[PDB]
Amino acid sequence: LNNIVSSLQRNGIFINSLIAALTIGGQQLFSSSTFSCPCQVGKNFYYGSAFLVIPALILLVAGFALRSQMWTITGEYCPLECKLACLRFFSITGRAVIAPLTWLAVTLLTGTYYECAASEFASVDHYPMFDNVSASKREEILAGFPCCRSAPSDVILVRDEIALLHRYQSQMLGWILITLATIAALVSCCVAKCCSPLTSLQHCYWTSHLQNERELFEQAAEQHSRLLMMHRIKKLFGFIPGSEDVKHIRIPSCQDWKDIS
Amino acid sequence: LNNIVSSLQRNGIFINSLIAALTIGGQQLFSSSTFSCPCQVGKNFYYGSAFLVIPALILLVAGFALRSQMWTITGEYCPLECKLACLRFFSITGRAVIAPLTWLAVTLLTGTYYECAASEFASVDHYPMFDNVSASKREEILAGFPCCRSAPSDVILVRDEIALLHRYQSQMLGWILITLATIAALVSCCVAKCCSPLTSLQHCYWTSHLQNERELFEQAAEQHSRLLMMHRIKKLFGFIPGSEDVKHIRIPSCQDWKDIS
Amino acid sequence: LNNIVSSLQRNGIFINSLIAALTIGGQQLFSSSTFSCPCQVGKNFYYGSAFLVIPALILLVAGFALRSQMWTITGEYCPLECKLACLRFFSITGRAVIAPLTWLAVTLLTGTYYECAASEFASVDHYPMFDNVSASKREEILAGFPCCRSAPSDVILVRDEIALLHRYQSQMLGWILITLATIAALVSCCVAKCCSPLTSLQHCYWTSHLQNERELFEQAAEQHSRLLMMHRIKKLFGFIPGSEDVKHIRIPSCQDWKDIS
Amino acid sequence: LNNIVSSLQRNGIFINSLIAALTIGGQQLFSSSTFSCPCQVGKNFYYGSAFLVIPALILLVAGFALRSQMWTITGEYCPLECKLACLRFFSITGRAVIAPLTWLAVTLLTGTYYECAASEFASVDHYPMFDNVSASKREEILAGFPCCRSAPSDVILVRDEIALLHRYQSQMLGWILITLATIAALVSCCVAKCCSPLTSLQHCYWTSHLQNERELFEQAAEQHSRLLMMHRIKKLFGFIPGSEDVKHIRIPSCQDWKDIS
Amino acid sequence: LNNIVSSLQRNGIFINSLIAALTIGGQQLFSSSTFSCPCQVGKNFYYGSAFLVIPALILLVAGFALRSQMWTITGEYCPLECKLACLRFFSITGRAVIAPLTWLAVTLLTGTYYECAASEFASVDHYPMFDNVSASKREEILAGFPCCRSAPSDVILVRDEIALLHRYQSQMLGWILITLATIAALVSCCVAKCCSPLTSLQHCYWTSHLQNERELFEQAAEQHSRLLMMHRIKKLFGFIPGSEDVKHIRIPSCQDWKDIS
Amino acid sequence: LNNIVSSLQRNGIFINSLIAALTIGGQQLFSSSTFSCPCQVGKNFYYGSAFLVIPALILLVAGFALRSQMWTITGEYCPLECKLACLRFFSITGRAVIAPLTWLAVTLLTGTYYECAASEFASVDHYPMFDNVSASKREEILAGFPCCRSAPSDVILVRDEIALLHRYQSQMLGWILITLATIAALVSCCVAKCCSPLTSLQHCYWTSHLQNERELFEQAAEQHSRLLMMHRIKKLFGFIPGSEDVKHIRIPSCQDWKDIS
Amino acid sequence: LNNIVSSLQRNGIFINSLIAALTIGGQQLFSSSTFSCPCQVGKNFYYGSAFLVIPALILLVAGFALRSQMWTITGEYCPLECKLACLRFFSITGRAVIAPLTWLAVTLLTGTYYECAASEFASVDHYPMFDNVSASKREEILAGFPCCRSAPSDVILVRDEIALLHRYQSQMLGWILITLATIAALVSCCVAKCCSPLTSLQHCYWTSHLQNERELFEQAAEQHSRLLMMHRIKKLFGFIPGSEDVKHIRIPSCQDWKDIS
Repeated sequence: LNNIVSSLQRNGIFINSLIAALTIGGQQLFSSSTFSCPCQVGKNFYYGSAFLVIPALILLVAGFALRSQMWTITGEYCPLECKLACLRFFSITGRAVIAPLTWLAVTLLTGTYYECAASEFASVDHYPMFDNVSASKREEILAGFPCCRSAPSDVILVRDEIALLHRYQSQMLGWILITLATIAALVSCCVAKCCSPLTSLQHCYWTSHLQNERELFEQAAEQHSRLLMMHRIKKLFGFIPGSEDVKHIRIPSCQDWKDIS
Repeated sequence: LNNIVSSLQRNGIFINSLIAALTIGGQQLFSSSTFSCPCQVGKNFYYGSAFLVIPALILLVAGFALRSQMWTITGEYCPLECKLACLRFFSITGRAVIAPLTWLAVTLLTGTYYECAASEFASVDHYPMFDNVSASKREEILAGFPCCRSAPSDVILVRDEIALLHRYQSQMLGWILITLATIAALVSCCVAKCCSPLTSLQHCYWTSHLQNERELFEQAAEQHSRLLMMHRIKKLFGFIPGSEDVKHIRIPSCQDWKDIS
Repeated sequence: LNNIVSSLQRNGIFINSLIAALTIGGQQLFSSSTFSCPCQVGKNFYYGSAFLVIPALILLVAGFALRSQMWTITGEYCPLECKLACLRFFSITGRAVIAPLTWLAVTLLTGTYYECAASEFASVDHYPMFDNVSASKREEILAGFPCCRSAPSDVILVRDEIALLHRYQSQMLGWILITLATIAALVSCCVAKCCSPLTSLQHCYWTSHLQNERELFEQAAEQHSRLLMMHRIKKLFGFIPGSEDVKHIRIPSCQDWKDIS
Repeated sequence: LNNIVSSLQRNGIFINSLIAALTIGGQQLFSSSTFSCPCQVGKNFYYGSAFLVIPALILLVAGFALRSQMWTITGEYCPLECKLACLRFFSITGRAVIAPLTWLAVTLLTGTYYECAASEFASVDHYPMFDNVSASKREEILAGFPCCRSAPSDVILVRDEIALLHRYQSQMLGWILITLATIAALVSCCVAKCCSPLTSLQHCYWTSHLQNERELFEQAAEQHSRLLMMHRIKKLFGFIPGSEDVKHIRIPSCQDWKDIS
Repeated sequence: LNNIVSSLQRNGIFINSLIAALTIGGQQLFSSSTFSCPCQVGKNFYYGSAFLVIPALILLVAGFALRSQMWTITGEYCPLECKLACLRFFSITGRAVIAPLTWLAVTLLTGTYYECAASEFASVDHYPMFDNVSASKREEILAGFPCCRSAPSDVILVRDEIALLHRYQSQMLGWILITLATIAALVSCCVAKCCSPLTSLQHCYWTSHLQNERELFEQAAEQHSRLLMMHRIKKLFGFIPGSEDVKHIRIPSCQDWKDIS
Repeated sequence: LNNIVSSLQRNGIFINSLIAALTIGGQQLFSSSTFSCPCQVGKNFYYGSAFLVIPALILLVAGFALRSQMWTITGEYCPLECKLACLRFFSITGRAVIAPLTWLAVTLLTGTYYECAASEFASVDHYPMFDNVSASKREEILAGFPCCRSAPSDVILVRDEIALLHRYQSQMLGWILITLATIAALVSCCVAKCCSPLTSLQHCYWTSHLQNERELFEQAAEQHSRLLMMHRIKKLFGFIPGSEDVKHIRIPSCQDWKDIS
Repeated sequence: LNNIVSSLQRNGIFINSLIAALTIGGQQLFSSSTFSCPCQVGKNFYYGSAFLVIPALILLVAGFALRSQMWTITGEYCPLECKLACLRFFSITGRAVIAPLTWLAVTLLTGTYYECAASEFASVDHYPMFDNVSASKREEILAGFPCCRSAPSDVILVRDEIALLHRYQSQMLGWILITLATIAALVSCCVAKCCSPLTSLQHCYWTSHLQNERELFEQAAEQHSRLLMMHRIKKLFGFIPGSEDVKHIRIPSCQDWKDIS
C-alpha cells in the first residue's frame, strides 16, 4: 500500500495542504510564544513589518531554492527551450507560492502583526482628545498604548476604537490579498495552458520524460560507479567484494596502497 | 481490503460527505477563532459579506480548478462532442457545488455572519426610541450595538428584538438556499439524463472508457520514457541499469557527457 | 471475513438501522446547536414548520435520488414491465422512507420543534387572564412567552400549562405518525406480495438477475474499453503497455499525436 | 473461528438475549429522555397507554414482518401442509414474542408508565380529604399531582400513598404478565411437540431441508443469471468478461446497443 | 521500507530540519534551566556574550569536525583538485552552518541573552533621572536592575522602557542576522554552481563516485583483513574458523603462541 | 534491522551522546539527592572539591580501564609500533574524555558545587560590614552563611551579592573549560592526522584489521577448544556429544574419571 | 536476537551495573522502611555498625559462594596451577567486590547509618553547654538527641552543628572508600596482567577453554546418563521410550521390579 501512498502524494493538493497546515501551526506557536510587541516610539513599524514580511520572504526563498529543478533551470538559463524552462519555473512556482501565502493570510487575518506594525500611523484629527499642542507626546502615547500601557484614564475608548479600526483593516487587507492571490494563480494557470506549445498529451509525456530521465540517470550513475570501483578493488585485493573468494587472496604493496588512494 | 476501500471511495456519497464534514469543522474553527465583528459605522456590511461569500467563492473555484477533467474540458472547448463535454462538466459540478454549499448553509444557519453583515440595514420606524432628529447618531448606534457595545441603558430590549429578527431571517434564508440547491441539483440531474444522447449502459461504458484511457496513457507514457532513457543510458554507460554488467563497462568522454546532457 | 461482512450488509435491517442512528445523532447535534426559537409575533409558524418538514423532505429526496436504480426506473418510464418497475420502486421506497421517518419521529417526540411551530395557535378562551380587549397585544405575548421571555409575572402558570399541552400533543402526534407509518409499510409489503406476478422463487431469481446483470456489464464495459484503448496505444507507441517491449519502440509523429488526441 | 461464532449464533438463546438487552437499553434511554408525563386533566390515560402499548405493538409487528419466512408462509396460505405452516409460524413467533415482552416487562416493573397512565382512575372514597362537593376540581387535582405539581400543602401524604399503591399494582401486574408469558410459551412448545406429525429426527431433517433449499436456490439463481448475462455480453462485446480477450474485440452497433438495453 | 527511509534521509532538508529542531529544544531547556543573569557591575557583558557566542562556536566546530569528509579535505590540502576540494568543503559547510545559526536566531529572537549581555551599555542622557553626579553609582544601578533587583521605587518606568528597547534591538538584530545568513547561503550556492568546472550530470556522477569509493574500500578492507587473519589462524589451529573441522585439529606450541601474538 | 542498528552504533557520535546524557541524568539525581553542603568552618573546601573532582576522576579512570584495547596497549608498551600504539591510545582517549567532561561542565554550569567549595575564599575588603577585629568569627560566618544559616539580619545583601559573584565565576569557568576542551580535542585530532604515518585509506584498513583480527581469534579460540574438549569427551564416553550414539556407549572407570578431571 | 542479548550479557559491565542498581534500590527500600534509629544510651554503636557492615558482609559472602567456579577453586586448593587458580579467584572477585561496594558507598553517602552509629562518640569539649559535672547525663543526652528526642530547648543548635559534622565526615569517608576501591581494583587488574604467565591470546584461549569444557561435560553427562537409563528401561519394558513399540511389550516381574528399583 506504500505504492498507493506514493501515488496519492504525487497529487500536489495533498502536499500543498500539508505545507499550509504546517505553516499555520508554526505561525500559531511562533506568534503566541515570541511576539512581545514593543512600545518604542521611535521604531515600531520596523518590528511589525519584519515579523510580517521576513518569514514570508524566507519561506518563498526556501520553496524556490529547495527544489533541485530550480537549480537545473538556473543552470540552463545562466524558441521552445525558453517556453519549456518557463513551464518548469511555473511548476516550481506553485509550491513556492503556496508556502508563504499561508503565512501572510494567517498573520493578516489574526491582525496582531498588522496592529503592532501600523499602530503609530493612526490619525488624530477625528479625535479631539489628541490635540497635544506639544505635538511630540501625542506621537509617543499613540505608539505606546497598543503595546502594554493599559493605564485606564478614560482614553481607552479611543484606544479600543482605533484598535478595532486597525484590526478590521488588517483582516480586509488579508481577504484582498488572498483574493488577488487566487485570481493571479488562476490567470497564471490559464496563461500557461494558452502559451504552452506542447499539446495536453504531449505535455504529460514531456513531464514524465523529465522525471524519469533524471531518476534513471541518478540510479545508473550510482551503478556505473559501483561497477568501476568494484573492478578497481578487484584489482586491488584479487577478488570481487561480496563473492566467494577462498580461491585466491592478494597482499597489497605499499606503492599499490598509494595507487588505490 | 484496500481494493474494497477504493471501491467504496468510488461512490461519490462518501467523498461528498467527507468534504462537507471538513467544511463544517473548518468553519467552526475559523468562525470561533477569528470573526471579531467590527463596530465601524462606515463599512460593516463589507466585513460580513466578505466573510460570508469569499470563502464560498474560493471553495467553488478550488473545486472546479483542482479537477484535471475540468482542464481537459477547457482545453477541448478553447454535435455529440458538445453534449459529452457538458456531461463531463456536470460530473465535475457535482463536487464543485457540494464544496461551498456546506459553507453557506452552516454560516447562514449559525446566523452570526449574516447578523454582522446586515445589522446596519435594520429599520427604525417601528421603534419610537430611534427618533434621533440628528439622523446621524442613530445610524452609528445601530451599527454599533450588535458588535461589542453592551452598555445596558434599557435600549437592549430593541437590540435583542432586532437581533432575534435578523437571526430568524438568516436561518430562514439558509433553509431557502438549501431547498433551492436541492431542487436545482435534482432538476439538473434529470435534465442531464433527458439530454444525454448515450443510453444508460452506453453512458456507463463511456465513463469507464474515459477513466481507463487516461490512466492507461499515463502509465504507458511513463514506461515508454523509461525504456527510451534506459536505452540512451545503455549507450552512455555500456550497460542497461539494474542488470548484471560485470561483463563490460564504459568510460564516458567529455563530449559524450555533453551529448547525454 | 470481509465477504461475511458484505453478506451481513446485504440485509436491509442493518443498513436501515445505521441510517436511523445517523439521523438521530445528526438531529440531536443540529437541534441542540442551532434551533434558537424566535420570538417574532408575525412569522413564527414558518420557522418551526421549516425546521420540522424541510429536513425530512430533503432526506426523502436524497434517499430517492441517490439510488441509481431510481434513475434507471425513471429512464424506463419516461403489462409485466409496469409491475416490475413498480416492484423496483417499492424496493427503493423502503430506504427512501426509513430515511426521513426517523427525523420526523425524533423531532415530534422531543416536541420542541412542534412547540415553537404551533405556539401562536393556542386558544385563550379557557384562560380568563387573556381577555386583552386590545386583541393585538394578546397575540404578541402568546407568540412571545414560549421563546425566551421568562419574566415571571405570575402568568407563567398559563405558560407552563399550555407548554405541557403542546408537548403532549406533539408526542401523541409523533406516536400517531409512527403507528401510521408502520401500518402503511406492512400493508404496502402485503400489497406488493399480492400484486407481484412472479413467484417467490422467481422473484428471488429476478432480483439477483438485475443486480448481477448491472454489475457484470459495468465490469466488462471497463475491460472492453481497456482492451480497445490498449490496442490503440499499441498502435501509437509500438508496444502493449505493461509488457516486455525492449524488442521495439516507436517514435510518434506530430500528425499521429493529433490522431491519438 | 468465524464459523464457530456462526454456530453459536444458530442457537436462539443468544439472539433472543441480545434482542432483550437491546430492548432494555433502548427503553432506558427513551424513557429517561422523553417521557415528560403530562398534567392534562382531560386526556392523560391515552398518553401512558400509548407510551406503554404502541412500542410493544410496533416491536411485535417488526418481529413478525422482518422475517422472510413469515412472508413465505403468508404467500402459501393466501393436511400436513397446514401443520407444517403452523410449525413455521410458531418458529417465527418465538422471536416475534421475545421482542416486545421485554419492553412490557421492563416498563411495568419500572412502573412510571403505568402510574402516568392510570393515575386519574384512583379512588377517593377511602381518603376523606377528597370530598370536593364540586366533583370537578377533585378530578383535576387527582390527574394533576402525579405529574409535576409538587406544591406541598399536606396533601402529599395522600399523593405518596396512592403513588405507592399504583407502583405496587404496576409491578405486580408485570410479574403476572411475565408469568403468564412463560406459562404460555411452555404450553405452546408442548402443544407444538404433541401436534407435530413429524418425528423428532424427521423434524430436524425438515428444518434443515427448508433452510438449505432456500439458501441453495438463492445462490444458484445468482449464478445462473450471471452466466446468462455473461453469455449475452459475450455476444455484445465479442468476449467473455474477466478473461484474456486480446485475440478479438467487437465494435457494437447502435441497433445492437438497443438490443442490449 | 527501511531502504525508503534511508532514501528520504539522503535529502539534506530532513536532516537539517532535525538538527534545527534539536537545537531549539536544547536551547529552550538550557536557557530556562541555567541562565541566572548576574547582577555584577564589573563583568556582566562577558556573561551574556559567552552564553550567546560560545555555544554557537562549539556547534560550528562540531559540525565541521564530526564530518570525516572534512578530515579527508584537510589531509589533502595539508587546478581541478582545488575546485573539487572547495566544492566538498561547501557541501560540509551546509550542515556546519545550519547547526549554530538556529542557536543564534533563537537566542536573539528570545532576546534575554542579548538583554543580559548589553544591559550595561545603555545610554542615560535621554533620562533625566540618571544624573548621578557621582558617576559610579549610576553604572552599578544600570547593570543591576535588569537582573533581579526589582525594588519598585518609580524608576521601573525607565527600566521597562530600556528593557523594551534592548529586546526590540535584539529581535531586529536576529532578523538582520537570519536575512544575511539566507542571502549568503543563496549567493554561495550560486557561486558554487558558477565556479564548478563539472557539468550538472558530471557533478552528480562525481558526488556518487566519492561516496561509493569510500564505502567500497571500507567494506573490502574489512573483508581482506578478515581473509588474511582467517588464513593466519588456519595456520595456527589447523582449520578455518566456522567450518567443519572434525577431520583434524592442531596443538599450538608456545613459540607458535608467540608467533600469533 | 538489528544489523542497521549496529551500523548506527558504530558511529561514535551516538555512543558519546548517550554517555553524556547518562552523565547529565546521573548528576542531576546525585546532586539533587545527596549534596547537603556543610557549614563547617574548618574544612568545607575539601567537600566541594571532592564532590567536583572525584566523580570526574572516577569516570575518567573507568573510561580508560573498561576498554580492553587499553589493556592491550599497556601490555605492548610494558618506530611505527610506537605511532600505532599512540593512535590506538588516542582512539580510546576520545571516549575516556567525553565521559567526565560532561560531569565537569554540568556541575560548573549549575554552580552549586563550586559555590560550596570556594565560599570560604571570598574577600572581605570590599565590604565594610566584615571588619570583625576578632578576625576569627568573620571566617566562620563567611563559611557559614552559604550553607543553611539563613537568619536574615540585613547581612543577606552581602550574602546574595557574593553568591552571585561565585555563581558567575563558576559558570564562566565552566565555559572556559568546555572551550579549552573543544580546542584541545580539535588540535589533538589534527595532530593525530598529521603525525599518522598511514594514509587515510591505509588507516581505515588498519583499524578494520585490528577489529577483525581480535574478533576472529576470539571466535576460533572458542571453536578450537570446543573441538578439543569434544574429542576428549568422545574418548571419555565413547561418543561425540549431540549426535546419534545408540550404537555404542561407554562405562567410565574411576581412574579414567581421574584422567578427565 | 536472544543470542545477541546473551552476547551483550557476556560483558561484565552490564551485569555489574545491574547488580549495583539492584543494591541501590534495595538499600533505598530497606533503609526508608526499617531503620528506626534507637535512642538507647548503652548500645547504639552496635545498631548502626550492624546495619552498615552486616549487609555488606552478607553480599560479599553471597557473591563469592554463589559462583560455582569458586567451589571448583576451593576443591582444587583443598607452579602454573597456583597462578591459574589465582587468576580464576580474581575473576570471581570482580563481581564479589562490586556487590557490597555499592551498599557501602550508598549508605555512607546518605550518611544516616553512620550518624546513628557514631553519634555517641561526639566530643563535648568544644561546646561549653555540655559541662554536666554529673558526667553521666551528658552521655545519655548525647546518644539521645540524634534519634527522636526533638524537644527544642535551644540546644538544637549544637545538635544541628554536630549532625552536620557527622554527615560531612560520613560522606567524605564514603568518597575515600570509593576512591580506595577504584585504586585497588585498577592496581589489582594491573598486577593480574603482570603476574599472568599466559599471553593475552593464550589467556583468552584458556578462559574459553574453561567455560567450554565445563558446559560440554555437563551436557554430555546428561546425555550419557539418559542413554544408559534408556537402555536399562528398554531391558525393563521391552522397548525404548518414545519410539514405535506396537511390535512387542513386556510384563515386568516383581523381582524385576526390585531390580529396576
